[PDB]
Amino acid sequence: PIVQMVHQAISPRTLNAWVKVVEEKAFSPEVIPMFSALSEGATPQDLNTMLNTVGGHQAAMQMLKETINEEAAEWDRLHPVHAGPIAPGQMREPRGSDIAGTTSTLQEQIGWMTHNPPIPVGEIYKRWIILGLNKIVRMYSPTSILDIRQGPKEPFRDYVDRFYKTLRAEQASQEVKNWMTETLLVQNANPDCKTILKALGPGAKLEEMMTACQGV
Amino acid sequence: PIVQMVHQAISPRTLNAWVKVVEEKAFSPEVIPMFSALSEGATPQDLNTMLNTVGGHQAAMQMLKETINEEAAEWDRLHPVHAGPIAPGQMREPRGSDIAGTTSTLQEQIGWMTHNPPIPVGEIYKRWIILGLNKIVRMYSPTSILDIRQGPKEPFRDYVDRFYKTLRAEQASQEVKNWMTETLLVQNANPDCKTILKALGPGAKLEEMMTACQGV
Amino acid sequence: PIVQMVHQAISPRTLNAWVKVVEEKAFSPEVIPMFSALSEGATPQDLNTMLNTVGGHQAAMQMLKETINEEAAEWDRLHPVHAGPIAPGQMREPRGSDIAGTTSTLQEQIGWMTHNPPIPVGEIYKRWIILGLNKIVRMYSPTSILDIRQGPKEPFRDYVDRFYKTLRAEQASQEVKNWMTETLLVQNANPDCKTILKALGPGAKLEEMMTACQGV
Amino acid sequence: PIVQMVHQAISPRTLNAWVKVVEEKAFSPEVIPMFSALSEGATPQDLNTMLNTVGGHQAAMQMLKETINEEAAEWDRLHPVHAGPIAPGQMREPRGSDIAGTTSTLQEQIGWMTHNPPIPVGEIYKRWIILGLNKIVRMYSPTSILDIRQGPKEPFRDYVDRFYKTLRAEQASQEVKNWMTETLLVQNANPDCKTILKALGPGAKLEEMMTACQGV
Amino acid sequence: PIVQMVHQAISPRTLNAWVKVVEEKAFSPEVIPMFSALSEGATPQDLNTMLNTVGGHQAAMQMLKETINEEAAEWDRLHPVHAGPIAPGQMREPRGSDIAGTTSTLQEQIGWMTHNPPIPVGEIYKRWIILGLNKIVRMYSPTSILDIRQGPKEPFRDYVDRFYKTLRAEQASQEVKNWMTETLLVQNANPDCKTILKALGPGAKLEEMMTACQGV
Amino acid sequence: PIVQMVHQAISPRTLNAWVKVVEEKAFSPEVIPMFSALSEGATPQDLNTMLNTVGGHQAAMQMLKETINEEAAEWDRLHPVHAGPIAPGQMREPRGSDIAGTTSTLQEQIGWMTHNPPIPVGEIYKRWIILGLNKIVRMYSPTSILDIRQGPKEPFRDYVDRFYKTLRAEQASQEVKNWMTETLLVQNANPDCKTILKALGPGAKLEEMMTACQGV
Ligand SMILES: [Cl-]
Ligand SMILES: [Cl-]
Ligand SMILES: [Cl-]
Ligand SMILES: [Cl-]
Ligand SMILES: [Cl-]
Ligand SMILES: [Cl-]
Ligand SMILES: [Cl-]
Ligand SMILES: [Cl-]
Ligand SMILES: [Cl-]
Ligand SMILES: [Cl-]
Ligand SMILES: [Cl-]
Ligand SMILES: [Cl-]
Repeated sequence: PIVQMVHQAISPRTLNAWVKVVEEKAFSPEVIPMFSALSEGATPQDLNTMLNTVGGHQAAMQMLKETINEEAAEWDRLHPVHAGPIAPGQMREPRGSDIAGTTSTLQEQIGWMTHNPPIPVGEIYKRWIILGLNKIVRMYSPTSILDIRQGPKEPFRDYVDRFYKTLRAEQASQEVKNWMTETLLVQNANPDCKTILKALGPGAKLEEMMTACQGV
Repeated sequence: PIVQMVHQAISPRTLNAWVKVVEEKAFSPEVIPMFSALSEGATPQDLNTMLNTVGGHQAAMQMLKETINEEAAEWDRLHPVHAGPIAPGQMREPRGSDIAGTTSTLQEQIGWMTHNPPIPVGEIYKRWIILGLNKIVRMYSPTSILDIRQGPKEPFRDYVDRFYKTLRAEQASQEVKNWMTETLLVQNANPDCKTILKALGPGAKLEEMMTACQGV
Repeated sequence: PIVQMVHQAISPRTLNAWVKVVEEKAFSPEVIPMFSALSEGATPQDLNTMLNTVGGHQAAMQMLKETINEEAAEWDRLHPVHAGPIAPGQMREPRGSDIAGTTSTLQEQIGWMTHNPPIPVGEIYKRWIILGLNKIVRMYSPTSILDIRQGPKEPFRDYVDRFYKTLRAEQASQEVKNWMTETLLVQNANPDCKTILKALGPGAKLEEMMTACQGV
Repeated sequence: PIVQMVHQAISPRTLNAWVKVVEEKAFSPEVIPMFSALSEGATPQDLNTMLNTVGGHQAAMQMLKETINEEAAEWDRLHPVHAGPIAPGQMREPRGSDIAGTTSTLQEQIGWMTHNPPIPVGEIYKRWIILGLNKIVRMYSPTSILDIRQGPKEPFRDYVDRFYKTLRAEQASQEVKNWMTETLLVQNANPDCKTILKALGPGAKLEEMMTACQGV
Repeated sequence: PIVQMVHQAISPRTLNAWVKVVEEKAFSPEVIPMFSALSEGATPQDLNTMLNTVGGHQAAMQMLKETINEEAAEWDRLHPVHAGPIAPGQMREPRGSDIAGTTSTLQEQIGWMTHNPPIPVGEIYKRWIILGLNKIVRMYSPTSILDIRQGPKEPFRDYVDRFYKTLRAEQASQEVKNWMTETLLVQNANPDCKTILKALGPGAKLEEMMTACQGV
Repeated sequence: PIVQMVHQAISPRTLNAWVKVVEEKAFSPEVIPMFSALSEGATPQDLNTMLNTVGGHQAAMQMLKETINEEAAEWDRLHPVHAGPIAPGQMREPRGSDIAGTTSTLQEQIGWMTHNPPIPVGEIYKRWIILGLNKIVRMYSPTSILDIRQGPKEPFRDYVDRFYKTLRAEQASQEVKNWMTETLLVQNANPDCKTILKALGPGAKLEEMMTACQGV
């Protein structure tokens, strides 16, 4: 990564942490914040290191390559590289493959990120990767938020855990996820607790709803 | 975080420590000082990293979003952002969502915290999070301090452990918690030790009370 | 803590070490040097972090609050805070609660410790905490040094281990602990080894005493 | 390694990580990105350290020496070292054995990497090693991509895992591996899922193919 | 400790390492180099930290206090502290208790070690501690080098292991330990190997002796 | 060690790593690169620390002292120390015992290594130690390369593993080890694979030989 702006190699324990996350949790949503966390300030090289060091799950990793290539091609469409000799004071325009690290050196990557104005290929490439990771997480979720229904004897606290766990993996904008909260959570509760929450106004927060069905 | 004031990414072992705390202890009161401890000097990004990396407990994490939004809206009410072009020497006013990190970049967050005078969005956001964590801890306590009663054969030392453990999770100002100490601890002791403490003046410290019921 | 004088947050592995010490050893005397060791250069905030992160043992932790308050009130008696506007070049006088960290910010704490002359609230507060920890260790010792008596078949080496272990937890000045060494150790040995040591002059060191009863 | 450009010794936990990788995973493809990751900025000495610290697998390690020697001899052919006294302001031309670290000191290696223009013997030698590691990985793969055939009841997700795992270890340019993707993956699927994918156009991505055979 | 000369607190993992050494190995000779290793550059405070954090083995730790006091009193005899006001440019003369850390502050200890000329109380105190540790190691050795005799079927390699293990814990100058090597090792070998070594000249090295009795 | 050139103490985890290597692997060849790796930039003091912290294996450690003394005496023969007062601008000539660390201080060792021109007692002493370690490794190998013979049903890959493992511990120059490769490996293969390799020209690499006997 790059700290403060002095270059540093990806640490052994960053690597080990990332490797273990995928080993332990496969593609559960929280893997992604962890990914971003362990790659704070990461170069494309550091980002590529993390992806290639994943053993197994190679159907997903292949999917991730495809998504990244789609984003790379789109970058090239909007940002066409121009023909000409790169003058002494400047550095060349990055293509999608330079951003994904496959066709650029670390020094070029260090150059782009540090030059003023900053051209943050690290944060750009990270978005393409995270974009592709969501496609995987969302695909690898077996259940839909529509299927989360409260069991007749399930403590509300546990039903809300399943709902917002499954919700976290859905492909939905904030407004669609907002709609699912205001509609389905109460809609799919079991009759006894469903009634209790209905008596609460139709704009009450989860705290009021959870404490309401705590005894029931 | 930010040390001394040079920016640094949240460390692998900070992350791992925070993850393990929630895995091991759920929402026991001590999780919160640990949270604050592991987030000393944390940016909103670092704070958001920690929250999103929590797997499970998503009913609480949803509650935490709601509390944070309440505090954010309140910030916007008192601090309305003004319309105008941000002059070269200055930086824009932060909204609640900039403080919660959802709508601000790391550089803006670094800018606000370091600019003089300091605008500590990190310490502000941390208070909103801790505010929301208390609501969770307090809700997730099964027992009330009123229900902690000394068993007939329970060593006082163990009864006081249960009392101040349960007390730690109560929603109460210092004065209310002071009242509970001076009233309930002795009130709810078992007859044999209850009598012994009554003979002590009614302003004696826990040391005098614990050593008093040590034999009994 | 503060190193060399640049501020630093309490480290994850300091925290983990302190947490584990209390988990593993409760309040055995050695916990206290460990405490001081892990808090070298600690601010009141860092000191408070360590105390609050202790789960369980809340009867003792409550006792520790009371001791700290006694020391704080005494500080206020000798050092009364004066009324007046704090001039630009100076910083305010710390109260007991500022030293205990409950009513002071980190920057004020950094200010006091670094300003010349140094006002070491960290080392002051640490003494109050250690004072309160001794009250706990000493209270939580089941046995008195007076009760350590050598068994008829106990190797002297093991009897001396029990004596100076139990001695370490006693409330006694160095002179009283010196008296206990010169009186009780030999006094409470078993007849066979007791005689052997009596033949040695009455000012011989533990090395001479231990090697004397090695065969017996 | 060399950071930012200040020399540093290979860390204990780098060493331990590399040792454990070979112990746990033998020569699975991901060992290689890990190798490159743990050797970021590595000198030939640091690279040699990692190779020699491998216990066992000495048939492969011998193969690795042979590959490195082939690359070294080729370096000497294109870059013949010239006879003459090395002038005060300059440093000598590196041979293949200087690049492989066997005949050069750390200071000469530090000199070459830091001198301007940079002569990156570390990154050169690393390529020879990685070249030799691929020969090993590829040789030590038992299966060919041609032999990966979907079982009649195997979930497509698992068949694609085996395909791209085995593909990762193949000796093939990107174009040959591209051909294998577009030809064999669908060709070697089982009849039921093979048909389903055939109905999709013949240019659809893995995401479309995997989601297509998810029910079947 | 003090690095390069900037002060640093004793690290958590130094502490943990030292604690574990005594837990695992009691007072086997190698504990002592470890002690010196973990205390490289240690202040008396850092040295005292390590000693006090030892739980158990308190008969030895008491012995260690006594040895340290003997060395301290001897220091005071040769270096008597003089009466007078310490001038502005100077610092006071250290007593034995200042060197042992019991009566000196860290700053005084930092002052003495860094002032020119250097007054290394750390390295002085460390010698007193190591002096006292040897008395313990040597006392706690059950066996004498005189009692190490080769068993009739013991491989020489194992007999030499026992000899130089037991030798390491003996109270003997280098010349006395040299005499024990040249005399007892061969003297106390078993008849078959004893004869074999006797045929070798009486000045042959352990390598020649060990390889000589390898078959027998 | 010394980094970049600023002095540093040997790290806890270096120590622990070295201790564990000897515990786990005794004197297998790879211990030696590990030794060199963990002692990169090591002073004689740091080198002595590592040797003395080895518990057990004291027959070998004694052998190591003897080898080091032989190399030390040889140093003294070629480099006789001269009589005279060491002038203010200079430092004394190191003897063998100063290089082995037994008769020199850390500062003298820091002085020699840093003074220009550099007098690298660390790298000199390390060679003496490594010299002595090879004598141990080679002695402690039970088998000779001559005795490694392929079993009738042993996969060639496993026979080559045993050959180059055992070869690694042999006392032989590169030319003698080259001869053993070109002669014995094929000579001592089993009849079926021995024939197969004979059909290959008599200058084919291990890759060609291993892939040749892969089916057989
Ligand atoms: Cl994210
Ligand atoms: Cl990629
Ligand atoms: Cl807090
Ligand atoms: Cl949030
Ligand atoms: Cl203490
Ligand atoms: Cl407190
Ligand atoms: Cl690679
Ligand atoms: Cl090599
Ligand atoms: Cl030593
Ligand atoms: Cl002491
Ligand atoms: Cl080596
Ligand atoms: Cl030595």
